[PDB]
Amino acid sequence: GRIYAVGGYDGSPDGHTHLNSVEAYDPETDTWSLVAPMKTRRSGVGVAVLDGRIYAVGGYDGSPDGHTHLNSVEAYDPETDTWSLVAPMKTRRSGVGVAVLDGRIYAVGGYDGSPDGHTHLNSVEAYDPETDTWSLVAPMKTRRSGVGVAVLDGRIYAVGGYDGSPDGHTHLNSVEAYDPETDTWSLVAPMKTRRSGVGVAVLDGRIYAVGGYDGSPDGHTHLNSVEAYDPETDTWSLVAPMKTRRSGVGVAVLDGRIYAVGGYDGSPDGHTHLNSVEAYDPETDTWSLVAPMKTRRSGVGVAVL
Repeated sequence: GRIYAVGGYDGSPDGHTHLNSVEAYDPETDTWSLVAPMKTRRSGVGVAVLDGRIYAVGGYDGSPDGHTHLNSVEAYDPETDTWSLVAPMKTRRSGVGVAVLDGRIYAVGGYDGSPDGHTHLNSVEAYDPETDTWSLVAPMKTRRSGVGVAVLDGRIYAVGGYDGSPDGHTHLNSVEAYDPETDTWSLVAPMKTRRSGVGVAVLDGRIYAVGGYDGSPDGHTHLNSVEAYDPETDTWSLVAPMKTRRSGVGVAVLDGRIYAVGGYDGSPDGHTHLNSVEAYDPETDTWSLVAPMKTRRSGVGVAVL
């Protein structure tokens, strides 16, 4: 019943660090509270909940010492308020999308290190907690980091993202769905807007794509816009926009609302790394700010436990 905000990058003047800290939001009281920190600093981290534990998967740490792209994974036990390392992924993945499907954690895309910079990934792996092992599954058609991942009706949707490889668009409006029965990805209808660093969540049978960055020629815009996908019609439609523009935003569903947590606002004026949090109600089609986090977090992972 709480939203956990995990890691991120606090680029604000007073923080200037990739984060190991964690905080939890209680909707009854409208408070954010301390949680035990992770062992590892991680921004661009994927987070999901499985069998009563939160998993923090991969991420990035720009500090010059040690690996900057992470394959490590840790699990939070709320009963002891402790984190423990579990098996690492086969691939280091920054800006990775993570979701839970049928008792497995899926890690989708991201970027790894290359001799010339970073390599954007189409590969996907899945974690079984019982054996503590990662296995490879089919890759996506498109390489995507900063990709939003959500599960609807037994399929994983990979929404938007950033493809830094040669050829093709860089900021993605495309969407592809993974069918576990056949271990294949298939394209579905693209979004109206290209969105790298997009947050997604599923509420009442629709996928919501929240915020992001449209770096395409007519854009160069940090987005407050939001769109929703209806799988019955295979169509995307705009809904009400957020109060604040946010890329690298964490999105979670709690108590019938979508929460947009943190992120990065590159528009003029106002803070750049965000501690603010807002909640969307589909019935009234409105967004409202709630209490802010104690720490500003771009590239934050969020999950509900």
